[PDB]
Amino acid sequence: NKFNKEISVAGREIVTLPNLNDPQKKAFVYSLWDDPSQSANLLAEAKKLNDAQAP
Amino acid sequence: KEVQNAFYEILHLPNLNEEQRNAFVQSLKDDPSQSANLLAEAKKLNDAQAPK
Repeated sequence: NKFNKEISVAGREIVTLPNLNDPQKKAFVYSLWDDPSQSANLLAEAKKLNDAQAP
Repeated sequence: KEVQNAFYEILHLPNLNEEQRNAFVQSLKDDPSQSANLLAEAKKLNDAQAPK
């Protein structure tokens, strides 16, 4: 339950990061499902990528 | 990649609250064979909870 909640919360944040493109979001989310123990690292990577793609 | 795609689409649905989204993800994990039914249920709930 803990991991499913973690990936649900992290996944929701990832898909709502406004500067990511759809393939980037989908790739992070697929990685989340494949290895939920990486949720914090994937969220952090996604946020950094999002910030580098700011207008 | 059917289960992964359903997970992705569930996470994208804007009008689910956190408890509802978490519950769908848990159900997907518990029985991935039901991905299409769960996604359809989630979509229905999403549309019913559109801001009015």
